Amino acid sequence: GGGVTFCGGEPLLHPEFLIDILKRCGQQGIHRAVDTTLLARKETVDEVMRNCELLLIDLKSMDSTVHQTFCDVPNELILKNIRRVAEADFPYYIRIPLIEGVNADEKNIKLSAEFLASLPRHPEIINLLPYHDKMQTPSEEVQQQCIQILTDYGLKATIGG
Amino acid sequence: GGGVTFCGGEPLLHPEFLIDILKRCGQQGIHRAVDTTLLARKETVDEVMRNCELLLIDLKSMDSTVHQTFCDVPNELILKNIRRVAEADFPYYIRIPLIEGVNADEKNIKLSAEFLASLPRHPEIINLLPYHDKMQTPSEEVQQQCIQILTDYGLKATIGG
Repeated sequence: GGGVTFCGGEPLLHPEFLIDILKRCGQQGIHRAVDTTLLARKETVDEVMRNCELLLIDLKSMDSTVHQTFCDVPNELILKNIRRVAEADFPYYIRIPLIEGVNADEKNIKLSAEFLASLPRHPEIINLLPYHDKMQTPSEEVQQQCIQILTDYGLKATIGG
Repeated sequence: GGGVTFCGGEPLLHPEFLIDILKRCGQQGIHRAVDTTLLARKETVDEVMRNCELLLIDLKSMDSTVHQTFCDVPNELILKNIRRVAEADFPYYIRIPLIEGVNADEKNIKLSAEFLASLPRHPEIINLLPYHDKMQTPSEEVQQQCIQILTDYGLKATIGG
């Protein structure tokens, strides 16, 4: 059936507007997914959850320095938000844009798995999105190794959206 | 920055509502993308284009029988809509969920390329989305062969979203 998705940072800079549109979509029976990666305020995350079906959060790196370099923001808030959604027992997806040279190392993926596995509710799915365009596309071998790691920690993972 | 995306068939069953939400998002400066794959009426496609930044259309198969089997609809309208957007000189993306056993054959991809290449405006990008879950994930070799075909016809293509 599809639905509506809000992605990225910009929608979150219009939080009252976002909630209004989400409410309108709910009335029309349209499925709603919202990227809350960069949402600063916990009351807003709570209100978004009251007005959608699914949260989407990017987990680009467990290394805050890598995260700051590529996202212009540290990861402390991202991790807090993932924990908050998990503790709310609310459905969420985790997306990991997978970039050889940035975040496809065994260490990062294991730290990611350990964080997620420890949460009281796991993600519905973890989407590994191989980079296509150092920053290189991870090999098929690396991609599958990442899937295996996540699977080994009891998490559900796939390549692609 | 991200933005809002409407995907799938359901939003298109509420066309007046869709246009209203698109208008509201435009006022707030939010980028808008709309999946118009299944839009029946040309006046609605035109109105959607007046109220968004980008169209998204799925091209699952050039074989209408394959399309009917997997989508419960023939592809005649899908092809008409792609032509209409192209003739309107409006930005669009084409998505091809790429499934070994359904649509990753050289014939289908070549027919797809020939159709798209012939249009007065090409897609901004063609996203090949390999199936993960006969219906099998296409091999790395097949994926790259599909990219090469599209590239050979002068089209811009990539693996993943």
